[PDB]
Amino acid sequence: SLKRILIVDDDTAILDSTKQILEFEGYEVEIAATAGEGLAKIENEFFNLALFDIKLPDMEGTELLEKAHKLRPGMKKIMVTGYASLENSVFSLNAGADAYIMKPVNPRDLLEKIKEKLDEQEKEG
Amino acid sequence: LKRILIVDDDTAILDSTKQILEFEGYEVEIAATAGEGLAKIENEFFNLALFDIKLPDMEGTELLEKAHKLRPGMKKIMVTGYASLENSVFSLNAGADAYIMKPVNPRDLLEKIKEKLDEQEKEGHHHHH
Ligand code: NA
Ligand code: NA
Ligand code: NA
Ligand code: NA
Repeated sequence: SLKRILIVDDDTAILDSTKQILEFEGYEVEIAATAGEGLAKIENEFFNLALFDIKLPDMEGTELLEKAHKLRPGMKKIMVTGYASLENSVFSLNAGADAYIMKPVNPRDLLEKIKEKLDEQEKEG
Repeated sequence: LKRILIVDDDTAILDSTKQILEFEGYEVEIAATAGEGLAKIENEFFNLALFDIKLPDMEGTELLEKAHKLRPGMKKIMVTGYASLENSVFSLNAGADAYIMKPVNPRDLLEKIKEKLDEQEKEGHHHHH
């Protein structure tokens, strides 16, 4: 029933605030503070959509994306980063990201982008 | 056969890339401006299009947006010598399927095209069943 979203960011403050916003909107949410943790969850649990930070402690969020997209091509993936670059944006595009947002992002904009991608997912089947 | 449109005002790039793609068995059409590109997209079927960004009549990112409205199912790969954070982020958000910085390695281009066309086939299967 409920749409399920994974948030991956080593900033636990961002995890907390983002989870609260998403849960209040009515989503079921899981959080992860490292790329390895995110990947383990993606392997074992279903998600409609994931939000990925890029500058993660244990590996670049772009590597996380690449693996996640191989595992779950149908899942939507939005990069959300305060470390945007030409290199990591081009990589994110090639690796399967569906959207790319630069921090700080406000709650309304984040929810609107998520809804848009979840709608597109439904129309795709 | 799979059909590809190449849009770039650099006619030497058009010609060389057409040659390479035809050798691989693709049917290819070419366009030297965004307008010509959009006119062809409106009037004939393509599986996939390659878009330059610095075109003379409009930016390749605008072309991408318009092309996506005309043919959302068509795959789109940006191929540019003028990559920037701004236009790569825009292309990602606007629905581009891949993005290649010149100078282009044909093996890389051919691999990305094949990957995107395989994905298109899987997508079509899903839409259908
Ligand atoms: Na980080
Ligand atoms: Na997808
Ligand atoms: Na994409
Ligand atoms: Na050009």
